[PDB]
Amino acid sequence: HMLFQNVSIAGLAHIDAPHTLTSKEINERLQPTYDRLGIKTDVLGDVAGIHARRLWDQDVQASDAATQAARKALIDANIGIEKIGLLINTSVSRDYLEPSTASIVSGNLGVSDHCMTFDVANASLAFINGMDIAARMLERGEIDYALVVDGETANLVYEKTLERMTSPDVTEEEFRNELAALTLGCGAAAMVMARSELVPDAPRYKGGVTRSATEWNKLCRGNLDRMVTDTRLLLIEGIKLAQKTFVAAKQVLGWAVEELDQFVIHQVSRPHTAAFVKSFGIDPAKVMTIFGEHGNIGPASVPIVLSKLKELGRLKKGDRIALLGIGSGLNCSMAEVVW
Amino acid sequence: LFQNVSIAGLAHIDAPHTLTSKEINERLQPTYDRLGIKTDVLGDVAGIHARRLWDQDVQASDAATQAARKALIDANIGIEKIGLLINTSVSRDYLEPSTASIVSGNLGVSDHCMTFDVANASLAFINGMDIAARMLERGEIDYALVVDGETANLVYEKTLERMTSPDVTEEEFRNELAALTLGCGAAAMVMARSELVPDAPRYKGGVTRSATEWNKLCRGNLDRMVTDTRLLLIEGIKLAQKTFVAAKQVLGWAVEELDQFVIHQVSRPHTAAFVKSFGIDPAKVMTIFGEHGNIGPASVPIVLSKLKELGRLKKGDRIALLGIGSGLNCSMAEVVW
Ligand SMILES: CCCCCCCCCCCCCC(=O)SCCNC(=O)CCNC(=O)[C@H](O)C(C)(C)COP(=O)(O)OP(=O)(O)OC[C@H]1O[C@@H](n2cnc3c(N)ncnc32)[C@H](O)[C@@H]1OP(=O)(O)O
Ligand SMILES: CCCCCCCCCCCCCC(=O)O
Repeated sequence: HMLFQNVSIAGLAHIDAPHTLTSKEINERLQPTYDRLGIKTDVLGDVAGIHARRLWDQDVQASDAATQAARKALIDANIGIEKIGLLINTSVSRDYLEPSTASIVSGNLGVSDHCMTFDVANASLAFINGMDIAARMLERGEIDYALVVDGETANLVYEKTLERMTSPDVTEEEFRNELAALTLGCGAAAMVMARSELVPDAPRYKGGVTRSATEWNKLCRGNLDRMVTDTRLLLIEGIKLAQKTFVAAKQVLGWAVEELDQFVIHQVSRPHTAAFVKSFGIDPAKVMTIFGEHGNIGPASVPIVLSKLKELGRLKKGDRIALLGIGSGLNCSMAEVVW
Repeated sequence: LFQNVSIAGLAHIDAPHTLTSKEINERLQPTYDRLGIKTDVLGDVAGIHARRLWDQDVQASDAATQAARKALIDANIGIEKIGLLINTSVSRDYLEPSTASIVSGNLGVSDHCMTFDVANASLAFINGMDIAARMLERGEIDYALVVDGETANLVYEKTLERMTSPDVTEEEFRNELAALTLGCGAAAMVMARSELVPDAPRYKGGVTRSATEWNKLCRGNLDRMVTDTRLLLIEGIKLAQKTFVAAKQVLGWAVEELDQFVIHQVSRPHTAAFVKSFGIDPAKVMTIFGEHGNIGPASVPIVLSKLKELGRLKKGDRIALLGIGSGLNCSMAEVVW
């Protein structure tokens, strides 16, 4: 069913950004605005369910964060950069409109003049898009190894959003529109993929399915210093698209929820995740969450969670792992890894 | 090499307003005299006499959508046949969502349609073609759209502001001069499985080489681009030369056996230096930078579209696509008409 054959995960790593910014600290700054607007509940901690997120230093570029994750992934795969035939950067954050962030990461790492490099961008689903693009090359044997890399920077969005929200003249509409920006987090991930013949004991990536609802492309719009979001509609329409995607997953992947061992789900908030889980009858014990302390790390979130599961010893040979995400667009992808 | 991939349709959009270099020079003149500049670098050296700008508030997605509708017409298919849409432009108005999702919503793609952006300076359209080719070959989709709209209005407005500020120095001038060689435009291409379109040109793919140590040489956002023009020409030509040598082995290329060269459009001296390297007949190399400037990753398919519309290509004609982009990355591929 066009599922990938002989494509494996040779190496995986994540980077947690070092600086903790608490929702309590945020609420401190926003309190005069809350009081003016008559907001009496903690919409960050109690409603969204986010208690903290991580930020980098101000001088860290997306390419820097991605470079860090990539070096750690190369070590996990026990290979040198000279073996990499393809490097794709999947992040929402970017250094410049041009050149690609991939070219910057590739120069930092010292790839060879045979290495193919470029960025893919697609909100929170891009890492999975990157894995599929690499998989198609690896399956046909065009390359032996690929790197998929992703660094996210939320520093500037916090800095400018907080300034706008605490201005004496901010409107209730603008405040509500920008609030979800304060659920984002910094972080990075990278994966080394390989032809299975080279790594017979490595986990296998099978791919999976994708569905879209691009008529909803206005729901969440972001730039370096601003994100505007219709949270209510994003939930309702996101969930509808996921159910459609699940029907497809059952068809091509043969999925039955009680037969899956882990669900690695992109997270936009605690209620969004709860609605998702309840929708498909998923065992909550099978769903790791880092949103509470890391917020939403965009397209890095899924591979960060998978890396964290690996490091926690939660994954064992033969485990069936579902990668699931809804991304601004809207887009929804569901794929399988067999550990 | 790709065996079962074809180009079902192709289209370009020329932007409607002309900004001549003569007119730029009139604005720049007091800066020129204050700095003792006696040369017309744009006109006499770069050989860019004009470029096109959009009406105000045309966004990248708008330009790309215009081109896509035209390319669907050229392919004789409705949007419901498209299983994949990739946007490859440098211009974008948001980091999220993809500019592809916005174009896709404009066009009304189906809920089965996979969409996303590829970014790779001026090489991204060829990258997007190759990504679509692999999906077509593998049987995942029947038809793909690759789209690209570029918006240079802002970069011109802000760059001309800076170059006329009374403080401006000659080094600042030289550092931003390359931004005055850019232009607006758009292109889109429909790719398909060959069994569906037997008379259509075949896309064979090609080879890719990189020189990623040179990533600092040209850096740009919507309002500003800085460029080391001298080193970029020298290193860009080195990499183009290496990739062309590689193309000679794996594609079997010999210069006298290719009918058209479709080159990324950078400047007269860039172009001249490449074709002299390999003794390429300049008559086999269509150029539009003279009046359109550098339209980034859309430059190559805009040229290909213009050749198609000129209507003088014939079946069996071997067409070399020579793409390159700030990075540096280079890719060369073959279409057989
Ligand atoms: C970023 C997003 C924006 C929005 C989207 C946009 C579109 C899509 C995106 C596209 C993405 C874009 C991505 C990209 O990558 S675009 C980057 C590649 N493009 C360019 O570099 C632009 C064109 N550059 C050239 O054509 C050549 O380098 C020039 C013509 C400059 C020199 O060529 P050449 O080597 O043959 O000339 P020469 O050395 O013998 O000098 C002769 C004369 O010229 C004078 N001179 C030389 N250099 C400069 C200078 N820098 N400033 C001022 N003057 C200069 C010099 O003083 C001398 O004068 P005179 O003494 O004899 O008095
Ligand atoms: C294969 C193209 C041959 C033309 C020679 C161009 C010289 C290299 C300069 C490349 C500059 C980057 C171009 C871009 O991203 O717009």
